[PDB]
Amino acid sequence: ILGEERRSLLIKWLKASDTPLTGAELAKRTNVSRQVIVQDVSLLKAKNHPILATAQGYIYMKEANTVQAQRVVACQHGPADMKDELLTLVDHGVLIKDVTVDHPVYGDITASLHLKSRKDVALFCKRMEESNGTLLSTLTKGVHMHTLEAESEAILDEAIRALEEKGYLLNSF
Ligand SMILES: [Zn+2]
Repeated sequence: ILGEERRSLLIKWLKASDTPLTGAELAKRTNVSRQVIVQDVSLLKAKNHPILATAQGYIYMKEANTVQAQRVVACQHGPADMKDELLTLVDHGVLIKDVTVDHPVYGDITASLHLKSRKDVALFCKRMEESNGTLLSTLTKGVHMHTLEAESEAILDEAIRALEEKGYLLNSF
């Protein structure tokens, strides 16, 4: 019952929140470890709760106030340009919803980044440099996809235009 009561609290907190809630925050609210929160959210996902784990924490998926434009963007940059590419997008008010790499073993690998702010980008680059961080490894030579979303198609156009200026787009060939 304690597990069921804890998971009931998680649902309530995720639905009330407008920002991602880290596993560490949820763990401290319920006096468990962050590994236990991983298991709780896994059980809730299997009961068809649209809960998403992002680089900044968990979100309960719900629809927005206004229709947000979306676009799939093919990108490619050097092994040390990732922070600059991500900062370029968030500075245009674009949500970096995910990244996808065409892996030769796993197939398409997609990570739900949900980067929105400069601090999101900085902390994500900080923690991934402090580990192996080879999702964008030597395998695809920098080639990767992004799902971007913004308030309008004109904002996406300008953000993508800024990527091309910096040479971060995959160019037709
Ligand atoms: Zn990228």
